[PDB]
Amino acid sequence: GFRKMAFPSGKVEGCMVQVTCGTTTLNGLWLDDVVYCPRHVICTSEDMLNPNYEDLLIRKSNHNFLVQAGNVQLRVIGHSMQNCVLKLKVDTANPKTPKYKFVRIQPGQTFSVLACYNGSPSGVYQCAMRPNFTIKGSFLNGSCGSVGFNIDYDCVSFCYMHHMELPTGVHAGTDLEGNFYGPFVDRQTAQAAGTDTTITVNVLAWLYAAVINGDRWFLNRFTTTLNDFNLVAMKYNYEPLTQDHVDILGPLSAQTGIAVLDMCASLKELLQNGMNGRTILGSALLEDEFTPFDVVRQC
Amino acid sequence: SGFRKMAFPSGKVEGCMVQVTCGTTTLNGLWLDDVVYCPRHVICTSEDMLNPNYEDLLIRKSNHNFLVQAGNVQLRVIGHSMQNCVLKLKVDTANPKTPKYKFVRIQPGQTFSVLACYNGSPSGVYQCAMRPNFTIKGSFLNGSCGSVGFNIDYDCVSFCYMHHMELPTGVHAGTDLEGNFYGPFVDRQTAQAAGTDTTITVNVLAWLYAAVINGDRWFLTLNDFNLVAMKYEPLTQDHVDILGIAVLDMCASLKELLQNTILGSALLEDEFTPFDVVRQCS
Ligand SMILES: *c1c([C@@H]2Oc3cc(OC)cc(O)c3C(=O)[C@H]2O)cc(O)c(O)c1O
Ligand SMILES: *c1c([C@@H]2Oc3cc(OC)cc(O)c3C(=O)[C@H]2O)cc(O)c(O)c1O
Repeated sequence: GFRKMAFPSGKVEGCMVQVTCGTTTLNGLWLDDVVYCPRHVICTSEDMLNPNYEDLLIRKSNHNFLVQAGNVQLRVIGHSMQNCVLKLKVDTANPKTPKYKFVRIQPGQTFSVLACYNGSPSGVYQCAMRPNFTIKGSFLNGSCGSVGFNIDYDCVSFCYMHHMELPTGVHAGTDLEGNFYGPFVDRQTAQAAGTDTTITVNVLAWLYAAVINGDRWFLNRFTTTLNDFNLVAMKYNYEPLTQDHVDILGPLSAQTGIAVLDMCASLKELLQNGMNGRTILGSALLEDEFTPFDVVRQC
Repeated sequence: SGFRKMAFPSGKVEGCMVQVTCGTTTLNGLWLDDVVYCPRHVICTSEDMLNPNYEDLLIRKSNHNFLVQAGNVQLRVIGHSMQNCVLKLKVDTANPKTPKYKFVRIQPGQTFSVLACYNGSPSGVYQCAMRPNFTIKGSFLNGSCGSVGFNIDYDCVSFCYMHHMELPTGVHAGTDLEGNFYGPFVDRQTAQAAGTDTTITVNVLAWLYAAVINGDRWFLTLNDFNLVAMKYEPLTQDHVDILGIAVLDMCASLKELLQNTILGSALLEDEFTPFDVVRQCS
C-alpha cells in the first residue's frame, strides 16, 4: 500500500509554546533560548491593515511578551525582529531542543505540518508547497505559529511557519528567516494567490510508485520528446517539466526500467482518457504531493 | 479553512517504540511500564510460517533469546508470556516515557492514527479507518510488524491496533493490544483473503458536511436512501443521531451522487468519522 505519510512530530511537539502580546495569542517555536513566532502577534485591532512593525516593536518591553511552555511561564530577556518573524530570547534553554536547522524549500517540495492551538499540538498532516507558493493546509483560528518541517537523519529541518489564511481558503507563511513564500505580506489587506498548477514531477514520481507497487495498466507503447510533453501537459495546467526534473526521476526510472519520457507518454494518455473507473494507489485523481524522494523513502 | 486527513501528534507513542529481536526475526515492540508488546509471530522461523505451534515454540525459548533494543540500550528481559496473538516481554526497567494509556478495541468505521515504525525506529504517521471488512488500507513496507494504531483523548493514548501482516490484496490485518485479531484472519503464512469491502456511509455523510463548511454546496426518506445506497452500508437511527441542513436532505444529496470534485477528491471519502469533522472544523 501507499499512504500520504507525515514525519513523526515528537521532536517538534517538545518545542511548541504559547506567545501572548496584549490580547493576541498564537504559537511559538522554542529552540535553545529563542522563541520564534509571527511578528503580527504585536498587532492590535487597529494595526491589522498597515502596521509599522519597527515602530510597534520599539514601544514594547520584555514584560509585554508572555511566553508559556505548558504550565511554566518563560521570562523574556530580549526581543528582536528578522523580516516577518519575531525572536523572543528567554532565560531558559529548551531541554527538548532537537538537532535542527532552518531551510527554505522550493515549490513542489513536501513537508509535514504540526497544527497547534495555544501552543498545544492538535494534529499532524503532510502537504506540499504549491507552485503559487501557497499551502492547501488545514488551519483554524489560533493556528498561526504552527511550523512545517522535514526530518532527514534525526535532524529537524524547519521550512515553514504559518502566518495567515487567504480569501480562497489556502494558507501563506514564511521560512524561519521571516521571508514569505510568494509575494505575500503580513497585512490584512486583500491578497490573492496566483494561478496554481499541478506539480508535474510529483505526478511522474507517483506513477513510478504505482509501478513499484505492481500497477502497470496505465503504461503504453509510446514515447515522447520533452517539448511535446510540455506542450500537452501545460494545456492541462501542469507545471512545465524541466531537464533537472528528468534527472531527479533518474533513480526511479532505473529501478523500474521505464524511461522518464516513456512515463511522460503514459501521463499524457492518462490526462487524455482519465481513469475509466479505475484507481491508481487508491486514488481516482493524479496525486501531485509526493516528491521523487518521498516515493523512494516510503518504498 | 481547509480539510486534511489529520493524524494525532505521535510524540507520546514514539517514546514507547522499541526493537524486538527473536531468532532471525526483528520487528517493532511497544514498551509500556515494564512490559514490551509485539506480535507473537516474532518467534517463528523460516520453516515455521505455514503451521506454527506457538505454544511449542514459546516453551523452548528462554528470556535471553529475546533481544529488546531501546535506543542505544538493550533492555534485560526477565519474563515472557503470551496473550492471544501478542507476546508480552517483561523487562527489568519501567519505561520512563510511559504516557497515560489504555487498551481499547474499536469498531469498523472508526478511525485512528498509525505510527509506522521500521525495526523500532519511527518513520512516519498517518490517519486511517477500520474498514468494514476489518482490514486497514495502510502503508507497511516491511520491518513494520508491531507498529501500533491509536487515538488521543485529552492526554490519554488509546492503543487500538497492532499490525501483524499484509494480505495478498495489498491491505493489512492486525490485532488489538490484547492480541485479538480484527477480522477472520490468523497469524500464519497461509491462504487467506479479505472479504468484500463496503463503504462507510455515515463517514461519507460527515465528509459531505465538512464540504459545506468549506464552501462546497453545489450538491446541497431513510428507507428510500438505503435501498438505493445498498445497490455501501446501511444507515441507522444512531447514525443520523450521531450526525445531528437535516440529515435526510444530505442523504438525498448522496443519493443524487451515487447515481448520476469535492474537497479536491473525485471519490466519496469514507475515512472521516462525524467526530473527526467536528475535531478539525469545530
Ligand atoms: C491572528 C492570526 C492571523 O493574523 C493575521 C495578521 C495579518 O497582518 C497583521 C494578516 C492576516 O491575514 C492575518 C491572518 O490571516 C490571521 O489568521 C492567526 C492567529 O492564529 C491568531 O491567533 C491571530 O490573532
Ligand atoms: C515478518 C513480518 C510478518 O510476519 C508474518 C508472519 C506470518 O505468520 C507467522 C504471516 C505473515 O503473513 C507475515 C507477514 O506478512 C510479515 O509481514 C513482519 C516483519 O516486520 C518482520 O520483520 C518479519 O520478519
